[PDB]
Amino acid sequence: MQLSHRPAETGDLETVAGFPQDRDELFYCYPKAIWPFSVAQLAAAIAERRGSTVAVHDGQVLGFANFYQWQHGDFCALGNMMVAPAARGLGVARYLIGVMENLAREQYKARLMKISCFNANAAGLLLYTQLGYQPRAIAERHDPDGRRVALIQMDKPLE
Ligand SMILES: CC(=O)OCC1=C(C(=O)O)N2C(=O)[C@@H](N)[C@H]2SC1
Repeated sequence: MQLSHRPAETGDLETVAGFPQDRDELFYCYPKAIWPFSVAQLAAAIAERRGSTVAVHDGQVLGFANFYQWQHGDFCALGNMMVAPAARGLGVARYLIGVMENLAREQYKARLMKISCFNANAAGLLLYTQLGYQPRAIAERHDPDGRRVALIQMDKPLE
């Protein structure tokens, strides 16, 4: 796994928009989106967010993330964490999160990174835990079927 990163480009949209494999996955990484995902929805997120970044290995875009909140000197909140299905479990998210932590520190002088994870996303909860994030609160949300879900709000200090 020889990973690199760069800002997301328009030519990456179709690939990245293909990452969420079902309604549940889309909900976990972009709860405001509507299934099916599309390049227009991805581009709209990019435009209203900051720091949209891809991870690349062996000439393939395998991961994407951005910030949905950014507060200089304070914190950033990581969003839209998406990984290519073939590349899941291989360290892409772990890699990209480290890149995004550096970017929060360097660009925003953030002291903290926030990550919110829906309860059903065990893989996410476990990975963020491995990376040092701690749970702080649980908020009530609703899924696309109007069912109640628990949004676990986590954070991690950045020096
Ligand atoms: C790390 C990730 O993929 O988080 C996905 C997410 C987003 C996201 O759209 O990026 N959020 C918001 O927007 C907030 N409601 C939180 S709810 C969780």
